[PDB]
Amino acid sequence: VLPENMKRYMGRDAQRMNILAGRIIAETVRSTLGPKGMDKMLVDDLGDVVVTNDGVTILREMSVEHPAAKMLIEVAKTQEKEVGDGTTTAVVVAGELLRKAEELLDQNVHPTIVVKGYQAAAQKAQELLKTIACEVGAQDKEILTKIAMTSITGKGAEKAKEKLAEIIVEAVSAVVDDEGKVDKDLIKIEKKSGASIDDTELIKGVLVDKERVSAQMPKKVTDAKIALLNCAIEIKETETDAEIRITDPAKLMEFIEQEEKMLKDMVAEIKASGANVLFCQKGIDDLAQHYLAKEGIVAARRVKKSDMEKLAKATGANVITNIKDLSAQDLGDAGLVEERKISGDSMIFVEECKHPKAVTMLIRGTTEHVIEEVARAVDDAVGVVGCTIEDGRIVSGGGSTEVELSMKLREYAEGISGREQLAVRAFADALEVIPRTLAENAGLDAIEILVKVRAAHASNGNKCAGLNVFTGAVEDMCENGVVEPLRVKTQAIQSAAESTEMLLRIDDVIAAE
Amino acid sequence: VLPENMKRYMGRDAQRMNILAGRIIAETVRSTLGPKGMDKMLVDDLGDVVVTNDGVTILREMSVEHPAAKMLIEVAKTQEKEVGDGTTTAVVVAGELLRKAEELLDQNVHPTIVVKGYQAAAQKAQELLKTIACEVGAQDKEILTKIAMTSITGKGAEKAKEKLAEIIVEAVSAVVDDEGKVDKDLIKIEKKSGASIDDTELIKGVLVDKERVSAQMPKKVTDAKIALLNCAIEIKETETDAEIRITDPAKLMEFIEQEEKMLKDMVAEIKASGANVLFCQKGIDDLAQHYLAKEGIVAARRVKKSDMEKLAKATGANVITNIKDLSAQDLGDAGLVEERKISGDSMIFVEECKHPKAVTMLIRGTTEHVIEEVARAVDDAVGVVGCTIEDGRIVSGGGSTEVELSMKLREYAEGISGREQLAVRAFADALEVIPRTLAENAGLDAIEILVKVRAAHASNGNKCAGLNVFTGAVEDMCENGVVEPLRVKTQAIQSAAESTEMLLRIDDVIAAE
Repeated sequence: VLPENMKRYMGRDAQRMNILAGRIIAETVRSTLGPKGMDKMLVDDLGDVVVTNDGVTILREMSVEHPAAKMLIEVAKTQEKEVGDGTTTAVVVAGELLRKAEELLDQNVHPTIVVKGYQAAAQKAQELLKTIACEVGAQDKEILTKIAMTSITGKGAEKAKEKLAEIIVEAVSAVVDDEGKVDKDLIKIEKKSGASIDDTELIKGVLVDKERVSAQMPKKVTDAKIALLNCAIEIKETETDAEIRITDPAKLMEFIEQEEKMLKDMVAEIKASGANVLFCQKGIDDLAQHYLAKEGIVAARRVKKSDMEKLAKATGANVITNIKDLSAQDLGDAGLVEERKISGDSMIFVEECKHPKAVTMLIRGTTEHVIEEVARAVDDAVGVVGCTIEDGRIVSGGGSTEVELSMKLREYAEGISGREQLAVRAFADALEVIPRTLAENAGLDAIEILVKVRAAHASNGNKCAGLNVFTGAVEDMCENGVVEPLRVKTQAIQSAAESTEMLLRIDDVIAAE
Repeated sequence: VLPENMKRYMGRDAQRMNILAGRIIAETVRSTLGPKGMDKMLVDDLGDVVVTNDGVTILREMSVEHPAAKMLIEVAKTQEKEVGDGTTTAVVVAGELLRKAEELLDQNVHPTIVVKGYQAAAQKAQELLKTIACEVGAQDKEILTKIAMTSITGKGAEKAKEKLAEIIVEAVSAVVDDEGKVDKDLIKIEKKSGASIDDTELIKGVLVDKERVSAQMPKKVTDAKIALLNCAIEIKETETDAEIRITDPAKLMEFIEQEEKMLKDMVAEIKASGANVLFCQKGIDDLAQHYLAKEGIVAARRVKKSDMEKLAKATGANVITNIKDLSAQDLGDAGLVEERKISGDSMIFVEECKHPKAVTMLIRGTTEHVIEEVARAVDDAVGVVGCTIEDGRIVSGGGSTEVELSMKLREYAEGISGREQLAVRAFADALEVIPRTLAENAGLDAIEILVKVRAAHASNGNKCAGLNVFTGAVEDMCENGVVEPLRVKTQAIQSAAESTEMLLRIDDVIAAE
């Protein structure tokens, strides 16, 4: 029936082969999983080198032969399209989940039961997460400082964790407005090597990496009135083609003086507004700079269009098209506009804004690489503070959730009884991989840590436990402000289970040669 | 350095390959392990068929290619030479033990620790077995009947388990003499299809499958005096070559009458002893049968030399070489010697012996195959009764030992602490394979049974639990007389651990191509 050369596996042979292939891949990528996960270096037959942690990338680049291994590759791609993250997690968890599930099959527990038990326990797991979650004041000063400081600790920047935690909480709180949605676009990160980390600071305003275009401009302006124009301050010309037809010598002068008046009127109007700072999107003719300078007006030219819009938002200036439309109500306020040297380079500071909706955090450090990591550290601190502001729920980490779930699910298992309890029992036992690889990747005794932690948790409670990989001992997770959003864990479970259910649904595998 | 063609694996690659090969073999044979283990049919390239359960045989016959698989074959052979049994057990247990041990290696627990923890827990396991063992009266009538009856139940012969349990306990108790060593050689098993199992019985004597050689012999003898001779009752001749040299006609008669007297004197002497039964090892001339018959003496000829010795032991007759040495003190006693037809065939019954040291259990049944299985059933009942008579210790089965050990070892683990506790913890977790495969091979829910049993055991106690595969529910193991010798379990652990220690000691594998 089939072309000679085609190969086929069926029943328990199809199952054995498929599972085994998937498992081996899982063992290959699992070494990247987690905060303490490491990376791989893949050098193709051409010499190109890729160093990554991404499961898809590793699997996409490698050259697989086995059909069963090629079919699993599709799983990794669908995981990326659907959810984005959890590629490595889903493969590793899916493998163990399938392995433990097959142990039930060998016991003669119908796969419809195993899959149902997992579904049921998985849905109940989300409820338990919502139940054990510790509710907090979204804008609580003290707890916020713990989130911030907890992130900063264990990094080069820890030397000034107190000041940094302060500025970070304040920056988010300012731009968030209501309680709350945050747009991290209103918090700029400028990093310039020089000084130390102690010099880092928050600026309730903006730090632009530009200079005052002309030398003759004032070096200091107080109570500045900033103007934001996007139209070029040049001699406008009609869209329709035009040309002057001179017929008398009197006109040679007539037109020259006409263009001079137009140019002077332009500049004169800007001054008439009371503006002492002007940001133009297009060009500024040299002569215009000269008059601007003589009027003690500070000007900037050739500003990016996207920057013109960021400048409007930050400074609170209204972009006007026609000068005719400009009014005092369109002017923005800055408490201070000053030229400062930072690591020698000249930069402009717009600081002491009344109630800025965009702030900048100028980072200092003894090295480029240092300020880069400090920037990453803050990107996270803003992130986690944002998570708590939108979802006033927090939860202990160090695999505390999975332990709570394992306990309660075991009791629930007993309530249900029958074969279905075995399926719910296996789900609870499967959850232990998290604790297992947390301490394994950390280089802690996985067996001993789990025994000590679980015991300590059962005694001291929920907010007096977890694993502290840094000190290698139980602690107070709450006191140490070591918390993550519930959404992290909830979404992880959801996407993870939906992938496992797809695999569990397959009862027939037909792979061509 | 090495000849091109040679292949080498080292470090974690040598370890991965070796473990994996061993594991796959273990999965192949594990389906035979246990009371509910099944058999395999192996048909070589020649057509020969072997159906066995033996691990060595299966592995010896199969044609392996992989060097690592060939090296494991040596394990199976050494297991046979050293201990005999536990070939399949040792391979299967050794595989899982190695797998669980490698999980510790990945956690960075020095293999010297893992091996030590197993050794320590294994030695402690033997102590715990001696501690939990329930001591009983070696010759307790009632408990003995439970051992007997428990064996018989669930077999074709169960219809008469009460009578059979009675005869079996009595047979062993009689031949054991002191308390106690038993020689199963004193309990003969004769099986002849015909009648039913209800007709089975014990005979305090012997049942020989022979006939009375001559028709004219008495058909019934009371208070019989049995003689056991090994010398032939013929005309003796000198070792040195001799010949009669007749020189007178008077001698032709002289010698004839001389040989007649010698022959008559022989026979006359036997009668003179008061013997009415005679067992001769060699031949009996027809004329001798005639006189023996006329004297109402029963005789048997051409008896096996080994049978002559069994006849001496059983009947309590003393084998004499020269008739001159025979005396009344050499005579044996039998309460009855009678010819009976059993399934038509004629057999001799030596029954109603005073205090027989050898008994026979005549088995009846509607089929040959039935009486054969009944014989096996008794061979076991005698065995287990023998185990209890020599070691007045018994213990609950159904994996009760391993559960007790798992509990106590876990506490001991906590006492020791450190990494060593993880090794002792893994040993305790490894013990669960027994419960796992007991219910798996039985077709019971392995997970659910274990949960129910352990809980029930923790509540009802030690003698109110175990698994009862027959009813598929907890029971009272003691009330049901479902016990095994401690020696079974103790030796199993000892031999098993010594094989595992050999594997654990290997840190270098060098296999040629």
